[PDB]
Amino acid sequence: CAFVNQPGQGEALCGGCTAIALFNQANQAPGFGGGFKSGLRGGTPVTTFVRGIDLRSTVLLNVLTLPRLQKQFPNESHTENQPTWIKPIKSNESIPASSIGFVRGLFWQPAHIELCDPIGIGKCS
RNA sequence: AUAAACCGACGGUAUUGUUCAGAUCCUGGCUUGCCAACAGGAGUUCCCCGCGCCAGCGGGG
Ligand SMILES: [Zn+2]
Repeated sequence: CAFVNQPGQGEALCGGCTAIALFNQANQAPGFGGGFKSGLRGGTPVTTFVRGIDLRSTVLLNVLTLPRLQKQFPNESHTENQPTWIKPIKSNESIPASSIGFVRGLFWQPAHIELCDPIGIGKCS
């Protein structure tokens, strides 16, 4: 990578593309190895999205309707439905799959990271 | 001056040892190459040297 790639692409990043970077790292990226875990699907899951003429239409096409949403995710439950940052994960915890809310699952991040304090105005790398 | 630029897939290695292709076998029998025929007209025989020259005679190669 150091040999073949352009440097300074991670020098400075906008809030948007850092949110995107974070979500991507949480979902489709395989890092960081070591004492770091990926989830919930696993390492390098493949995403399949229906596409439309427009972004709006695309996002809406990939949304689950309320009855089917309820069907795929049986709310039964003892299910906590708060995100990783709202209600944190407990270390070494044994979490049953069915106990995860459809909210907690979609925005699940096991990375356990904080964004350092921002800086001023400039071009995003 | 291009997903470009700068840019080895690299180093190490017997395919080795043993082994008759052997024994039997006539290519045999029959066939004219025959018919015709002056070699004679011609003195050119290429190079030098000596002596002759209506002639030619010699000496070398
Ligand atoms: Zn940016």
